Amino acid sequence: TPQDILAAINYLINLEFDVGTTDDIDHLGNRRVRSVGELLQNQIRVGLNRLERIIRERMTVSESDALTPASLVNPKPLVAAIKEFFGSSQLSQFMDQTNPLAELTHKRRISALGPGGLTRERAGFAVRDIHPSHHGRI
DNA sequence: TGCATCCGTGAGTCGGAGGTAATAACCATAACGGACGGGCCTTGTCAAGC
Repeated sequence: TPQDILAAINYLINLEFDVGTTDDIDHLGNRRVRSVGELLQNQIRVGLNRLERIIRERMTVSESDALTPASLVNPKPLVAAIKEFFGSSQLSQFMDQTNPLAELTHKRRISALGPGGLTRERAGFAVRDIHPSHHGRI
C-alpha cells in the first residue's frame, strides 16, 4: 500500500537524523526456515499457472460450448512440476541411511543453498561466520 | 587531463556415490522408396572316367 511506502520513506529520512536502527542481514530474526510445505506450495503455484493458461487457451479457442469439466483440465503440467520438484531439486536429497543417527541428523539439516537462497561462488566469509544469534538455535 | 564507472579475467589436487526432462491443429494428394517376386547367371558340391 502507499501508506507502507510513505512509512518506509519516513523511516529512511529519520535515519539521516539519527533515530531508528539499521538492520543486520545475518541475524536470526531476519532469517526464516522454509520446509517442505512452502516449497510444494510454490511448485504447485507454478504448475497451476501453467494449467490455467492451458485451460484459458482451450476455452478461448473452442467456439462450441457445452463441455465437460474433465475435458478442460490437463493434469500434465502439475504432475511435471511435482515430479521435477521431487526429482531434480537442490533441496530433494538422496538420504543418508547409514545408521539411525545419520537418518535423524539428515532430517534436521538447515541449508542456506538452493533456489531462492545462495550460490556457493557468492558465499563469502561473513555468511560462513558464527553469529551471536545462533546461540541455542544452530 | 584526473577521477569515477564498467567490464572481463581469475579463484588447489585426487577418489567414491548417484544419475535426466518433464505442458501445446488437422486434412487431401501425389511423389517417393523399401520390400517382394521371377530371370538369368555365377558359384559350390557329388559322381563317374582317363
